[PDB]
Amino acid sequence: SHITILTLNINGLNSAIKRHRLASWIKSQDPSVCCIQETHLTCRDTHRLKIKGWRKIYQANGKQKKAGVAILVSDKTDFKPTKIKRDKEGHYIMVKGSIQQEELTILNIYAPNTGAPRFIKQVLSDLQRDLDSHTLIMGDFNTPLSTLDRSTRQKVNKDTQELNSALHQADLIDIYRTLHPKSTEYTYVRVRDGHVSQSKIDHIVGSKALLSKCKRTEIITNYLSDHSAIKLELR
Repeated sequence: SHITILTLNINGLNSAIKRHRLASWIKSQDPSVCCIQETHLTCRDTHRLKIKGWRKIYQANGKQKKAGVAILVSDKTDFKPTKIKRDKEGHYIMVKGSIQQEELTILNIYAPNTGAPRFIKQVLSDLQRDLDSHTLIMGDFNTPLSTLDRSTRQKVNKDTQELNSALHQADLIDIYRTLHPKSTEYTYVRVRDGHVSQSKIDHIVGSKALLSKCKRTEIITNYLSDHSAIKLELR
C-alpha cells in the first residue's frame, strides 16, 4: 500500500559498467519511482538508458553530454502518466500521473553549479500552473535550504531566502528536514583546497499536504557517485 521514491545524482550514464552498477543498485533498493540527475545522455542517446525491471523511463536531455534528467518507473508500479514536461536544456523533468487512484506530481531537478537558487526559483515560476498539493520536487538543488544543511551553520544567502519564500507560497516544505529536524547529515562530498568538504545540496521538497503520507526517509551513501541518494516511502 506504499510506494518508494528515490533521488540520486548519478555522474554520467554514457558507459555500460556505470549503467550495469546503477541497474543492480536500483534492483537492490527496488524503488517504485526513481529520479536521476546527470545522465549526460544526448537526446540521440536516450535509447541507451534501459534498466531491467524499469522500462517506463522519461528523459529530458541536452544536445550535449551534460546535464540530463530521468524519471524511471518500475514495472510493478501501475503508473498512468497524464503529463510530461521536459526541459530543452536537460535540467528538469516533470511527470504527473496516478498510482492506484492517487495523483502524484514529481519534478526532478538538476540545478547548475552557479546561480543555483535563482535557477530553481525561475523554474518554479515557469511551472507555476503545474504545482499542486501532491507535488514532490527532488534532486540536486546545488544549494542548502537551511542553516543545518551547512557544516558551518552559516545563514542561508539572500538568493536562497528568496527561493525559500517562493516555495512557502506554493505551500512546499523540505520533507526530509521536516521528518528529521535536527539532522546534520550531508549528501555531497568534494575536494576543496586539498581537503574533503561536505554539503547537503540534494533535497526532497514537497507539498505540505503530503506529510500525512510520509513514512520513512533516509540518505544512502554509495559508490556510484559523490552524491548520496535520498529515499522516501509514502502511503
